[PDB]
Amino acid sequence: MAKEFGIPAAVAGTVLNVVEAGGWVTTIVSILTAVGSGGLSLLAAAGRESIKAYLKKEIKKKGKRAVIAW
Repeated sequence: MAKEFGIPAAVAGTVLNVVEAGGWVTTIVSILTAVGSGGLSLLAAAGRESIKAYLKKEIKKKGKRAVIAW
C-alpha cells in the first residue's frame, strides 16, 4: 500500500485491521477516500470487486505485513 499507492503506514494498518476485524465496507471506503489520491487509486485497483474482499484476498496472498508495504 505504501510503495504502490503512497498510503502511509498508519492509515494502511488501520484499514487492514478494519478488514481483519470484519468491519464495514463503508468504513474502509471513507478512510481511503479521505487519504486522497493514493486511496482513490487503491479503490480503482479493486475494479468492481468489494474493496473489503479485494484487500482480504491481498492479505491471504501476501500476508498483512506485506500488504501494508505494498
